[PDB]
Amino acid sequence: AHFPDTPAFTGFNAPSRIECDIPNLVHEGTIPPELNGAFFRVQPDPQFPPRLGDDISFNGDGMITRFHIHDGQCDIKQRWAKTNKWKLENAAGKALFGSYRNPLTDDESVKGEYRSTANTNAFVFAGKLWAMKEDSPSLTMDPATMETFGFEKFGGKMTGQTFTAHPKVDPLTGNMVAIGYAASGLCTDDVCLYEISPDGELIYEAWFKVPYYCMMHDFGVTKDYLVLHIVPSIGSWDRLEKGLPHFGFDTTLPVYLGIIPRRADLKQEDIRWFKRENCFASHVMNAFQEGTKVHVDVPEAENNMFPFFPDVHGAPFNPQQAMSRLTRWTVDMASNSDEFDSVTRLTETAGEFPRIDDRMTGLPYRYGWMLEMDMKRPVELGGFLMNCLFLKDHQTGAEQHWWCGPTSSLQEPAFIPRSKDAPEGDGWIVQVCNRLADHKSDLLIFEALDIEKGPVATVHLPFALRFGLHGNWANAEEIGLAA
Amino acid sequence: AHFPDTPAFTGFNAPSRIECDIPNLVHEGTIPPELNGAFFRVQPDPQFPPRLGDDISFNGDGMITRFHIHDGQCDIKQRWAKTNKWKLENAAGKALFGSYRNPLTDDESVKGEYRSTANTNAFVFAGKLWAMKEDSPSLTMDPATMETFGFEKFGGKMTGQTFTAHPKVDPLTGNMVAIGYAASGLCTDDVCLYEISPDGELIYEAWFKVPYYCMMHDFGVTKDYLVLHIVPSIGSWDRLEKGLPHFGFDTTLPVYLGIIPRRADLKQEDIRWFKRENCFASHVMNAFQEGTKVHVDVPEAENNMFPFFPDVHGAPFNPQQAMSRLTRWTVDMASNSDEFDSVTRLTETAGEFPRIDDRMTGLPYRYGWMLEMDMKRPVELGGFLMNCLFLKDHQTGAEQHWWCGPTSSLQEPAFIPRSKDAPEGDGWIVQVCNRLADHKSDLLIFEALDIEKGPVATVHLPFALRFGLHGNWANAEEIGLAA
Ligand SMILES: COc1cc(/C=C/c2ccc(O)c(OC)c2)ccc1O
Ligand SMILES: COc1cc(/C=C/c2ccc(O)c(OC)c2)ccc1O
Ligand SMILES: [Co+2]
Ligand SMILES: [Co+2]
Ligand SMILES: [Mg+2]
Ligand SMILES: [Mg+2]
Repeated sequence: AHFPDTPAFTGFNAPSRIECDIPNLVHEGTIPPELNGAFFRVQPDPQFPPRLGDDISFNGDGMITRFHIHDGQCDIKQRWAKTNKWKLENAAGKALFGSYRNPLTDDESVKGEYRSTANTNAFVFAGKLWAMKEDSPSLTMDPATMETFGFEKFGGKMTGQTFTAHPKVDPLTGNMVAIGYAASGLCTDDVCLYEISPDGELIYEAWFKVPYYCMMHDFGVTKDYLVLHIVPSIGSWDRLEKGLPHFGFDTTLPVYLGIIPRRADLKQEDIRWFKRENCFASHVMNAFQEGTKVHVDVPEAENNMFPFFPDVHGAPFNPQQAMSRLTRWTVDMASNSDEFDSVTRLTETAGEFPRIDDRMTGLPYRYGWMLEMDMKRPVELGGFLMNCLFLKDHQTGAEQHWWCGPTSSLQEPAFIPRSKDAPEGDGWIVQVCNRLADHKSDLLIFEALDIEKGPVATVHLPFALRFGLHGNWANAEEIGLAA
Repeated sequence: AHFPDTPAFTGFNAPSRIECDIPNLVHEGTIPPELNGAFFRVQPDPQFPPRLGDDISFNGDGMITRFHIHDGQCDIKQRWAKTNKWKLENAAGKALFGSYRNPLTDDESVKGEYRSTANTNAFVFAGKLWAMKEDSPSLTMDPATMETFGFEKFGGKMTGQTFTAHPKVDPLTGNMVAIGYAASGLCTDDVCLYEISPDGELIYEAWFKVPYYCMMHDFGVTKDYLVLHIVPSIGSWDRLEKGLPHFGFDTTLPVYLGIIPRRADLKQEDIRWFKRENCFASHVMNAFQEGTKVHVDVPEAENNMFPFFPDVHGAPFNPQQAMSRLTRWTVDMASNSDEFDSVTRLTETAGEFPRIDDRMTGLPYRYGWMLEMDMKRPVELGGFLMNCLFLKDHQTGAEQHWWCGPTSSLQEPAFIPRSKDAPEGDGWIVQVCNRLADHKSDLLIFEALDIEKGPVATVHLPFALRFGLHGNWANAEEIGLAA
């Protein structure tokens, strides 16, 4: 394959496209013998060169990595998420879909097809592996064989066109809670709220509209509510016609937080929109209720964090204003005005990729993990450099940091509970480490509440993973692997 | 897996064990559209840590790499050669066989099993892929699926215990010509000569004895003769009982060249042994007859080339005396004495891994390729450093060199003929290049008689191959791949 000689395809961003199997990877330390299950993660990875001769990282085809941990060892199985795009381009031997979220650049032969790369999350629910991309229904796969099933439209009960890559699981019911924005077509202001039973059936689909179309990448869920931030990374057909990236950031638009009842009978009038001054937030650590209030914790930045989705008025990217810090947004459903109740920075540590013990989804909670950017650490070989694992204790305020060293960077952590009813945070953290000087990757295993001593086990891969997005652990009994 | 922290298992020698599939590898330059077939090669690669807690490179399990070149692109498929050793240890989840060629160190549960790692050649013949190791019958595999069949004993017609890793194909008949030393048991002085028809049937097996047991790794074949050098890398049960490496080099023993008739009715008395002073030679570029004379071209060194098979009298390894240079050994079957007719150095270039256009096997020939060690080139990051591809023209004497640069090394080349009846050397050379600074490998494609301009195509693998031994190209129609 002849790939472009541009930053998105060279160095750490070289195409990999490895499908492989390796049991009993070389490792150091002690893999806890309690672990019996697998950690799934996804990397964008282009099957074919881009039609345009350049592209962005978020547009690569989804390649799924599974780390099966059992009997004190770690195995890897890596397979493509065989979206309709993947299958059509594989059959044609060339790229047919074009630029990111831009149907105007597709070959006429794929007009009207789902454009999904399934490249943003690898999630486990209802016995299936979900390979997810927010512009289409989710792909599903067999979590044991990692064969692909197809797109999940819930027996025709789903009429929205899209499905999130950030599903939540409500611990009170076991339901998956999801959204789908641009639900009636590209750049529309319609959004769907979905709840899926543990058995994989769509319980309900509720439609509503938002203040303006924008990237609704993540959200929060509480007992009673969908918690939906409205942040002005905006897109338009006009932008696409002019050849611009789909999204661009508008510093002049307000930010909203919508509180949407989790009810099949939802009506537009039941929603409250709270309003604040312009800022940037993408991911949600967790949300929960307290009396008549709703709290949501997000990494907040002063300005845009996506340099490839540039300032719509032509401003150059500002790296310092892109620094995000975990911040609690509080709104009161009994308040008179549309103002936030409070905005409170929870740490001075800069970070992203926030995670929790997911059994606390929607509940008051004590622990949060993040990828941290410590600009004061040496780097002995641009972009965001995520060089630490970070743990925050909301009860005492204590913070823990682990630095991966001067030639490495880190990918998103994932929490593994010790058992169904273990206390919050009783378990382990796994995460990929980019060993940039060795052009390879490790899987690190930490004791989740004691990270400053470093990982208790380091699993070496004999090749490099690419930049990853989101990933999750599932116990073996949830994914058809051995007891 | 917990592997030892020793040189044979770290750095470039880290275990890999990757089984994978990747079509349409990222590449540069122009892959000739004439190419339709595959290049097979093998790397020792340990499935499990060694029982002893250390080992040598030559004892790793055979991992087979196939580069399928077609339609101007290159695909890779890599699979284990599933020897009986591989299968037994896989089932047990641990190493059961011990040190190199040392049955005294095996677990009692595998007493009497073939110890083969099938790690020395990946050869194509009679529609099968041969994964070869000189201490046992050859393994065979499906060249298209790269599944394993098992050990080839030719319907019971083979009674020798061993089969070479350096088979030759006689262009006059299409027969495979092979030997098997230590044919009646470990360290015995019996050798078998085998010829196999193009249909895969054993034509004949002829037994004889050699002057002393030693590593009979390679050999030559002419129209009338097996040409067998006797070089004193010797082994013994006594060495094994004392815990020494199986082989050690004895500088005090003579070197012989045996001329053995290629005949099923062979008798010991039909053999001529020519004798010369001590030296080291392992591989054979080619052998051929001229009147009553036999010529064989080998890389000759003053002393031992295997530091892990040390001098039997305790001398430290001598790197300078291990430098090998292509040398023609000539003997005359009509001569009165046992002296060589001539010993003539053919180049001052130091090199090994000699190859020819294999259609000239056993015939007078013009071209030879080697891996070259140019000690005068910069190395910007011990062992042999093979840093050039080398081509020798026996007709004019001309020499060509291509240097892979200061941070790379090279593996064995293989010649690809343009067509069945193209002139000698009309075709291409393929070879793996170790990109040591990038911790990855390339496959290089050269115009076979014009190498100084560099490869015409460079295929990038997104991971590193390990040290390889021998490999071969086969046209697609010979290995069940598409026309
Ligand atoms: C600062 O917030 C982060 C965001 C992201 C990516 C979001 C994302 C959005 C849309 C996509 O279509 C997509 O597809 C791959 C990805 C990654 C890391 C972060 O820290
Ligand atoms: C200097 O001659 C060379 C020899 C070799 C290896 C021979 C070999 C011998 C016995 C084995 O059992 C084996 O198993 C892996 C390998 C490799 C490169 C060279 O240049
Ligand atoms: Co995300
Ligand atoms: Co050899
Ligand atoms: Mg269904
Ligand atoms: Mg047979």
